[PDB]
Amino acid sequence: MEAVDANSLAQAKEAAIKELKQYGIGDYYIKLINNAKTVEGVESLKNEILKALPTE
Repeated sequence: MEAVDANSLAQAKEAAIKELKQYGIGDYYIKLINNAKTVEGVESLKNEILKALPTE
């Protein structure tokens, strides 16, 4: 209730998950996102998982 931090935060993820669905990645990462408290890491979270999807 500061201004619009929660609104923009929900988008970084809400929007970051859309890519996970459009990409085909696992829902694990779509969820692991919503678990975040901030946002800067939320968006980079999935985009980072994509930077190295085929990992060990």
